[PDB]
Amino acid sequence: SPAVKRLLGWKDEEEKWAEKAVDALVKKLKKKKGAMEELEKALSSPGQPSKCVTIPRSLDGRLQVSHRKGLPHVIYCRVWRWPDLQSHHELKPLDICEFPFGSKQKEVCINPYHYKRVESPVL
Amino acid sequence: SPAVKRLLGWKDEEEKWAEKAVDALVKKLKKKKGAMEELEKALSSPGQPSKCVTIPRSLDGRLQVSHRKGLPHVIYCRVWRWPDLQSHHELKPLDICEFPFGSKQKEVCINPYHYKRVESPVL
DNA sequence: TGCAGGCTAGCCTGCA
DNA sequence: TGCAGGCTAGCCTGCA
Ligand SMILES: [Zn+2]
Ligand SMILES: [Zn+2]
Repeated sequence: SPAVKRLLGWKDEEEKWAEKAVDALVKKLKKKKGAMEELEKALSSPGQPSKCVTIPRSLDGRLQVSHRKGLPHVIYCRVWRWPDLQSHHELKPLDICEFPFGSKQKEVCINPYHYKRVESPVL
Repeated sequence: SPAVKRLLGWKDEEEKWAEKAVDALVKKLKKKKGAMEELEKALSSPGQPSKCVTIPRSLDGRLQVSHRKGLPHVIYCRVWRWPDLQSHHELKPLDICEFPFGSKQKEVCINPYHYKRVESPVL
């Protein structure tokens, strides 16, 4: 799929993994009208007020891509912002963000610009 | 698990696959009392009238073991009788067999002695 | 007890 | 349209 490569370029085994992660996000957001465009116009315009780009959330919270489970919001900020993003602990959400991680909504925002990075508040 | 090796010996990538198949059959039959013993006393006594050793059946019919889907009754006769067993077509069941493959029962007999081999009736 | 990971039934897709 | 296969949410387990 060219849309996967198209969105990927706007950012080894991790190189491969992010392709397989973006391919599943594209197959997810394709089903919802005006969503893959909304994510495109959000990874290109950085400071401008963006809307929510949301995939369904699991009972667990974790999203599995290519045999690796992990948090969806962490996974996409890891691709489109900080590959060294160690955990959900290093990611607070924006007030503009309607469906954040840690809300129990059956929709979760995968938008890497809807979450600002922080210093870990543990120990 | 030693019970897996214990049952396996009563019969490359196929060598590995049959271990992973017998490990899942053992974890399945362990849960049901007097079942793993019933399968042991059936792969050793060949001609003697054996009882049913049954695992639950899927909506599909297929059993997945180590990334490979396939028919449970085919899978176990492939381990404990004919590794060249090409398909369910080459396997008719015994009249003594209470839960055969092709009955729509939420239990299916994995007993390799409850099914006699045949010549394919197709084309 | 939060975190990580393995296994697979169900679901979806592609194919002759 | 029977047959094969890939992807994963849910489930289960092990661990400090
Ligand atoms: Zn949002
Ligand atoms: Zn039987």
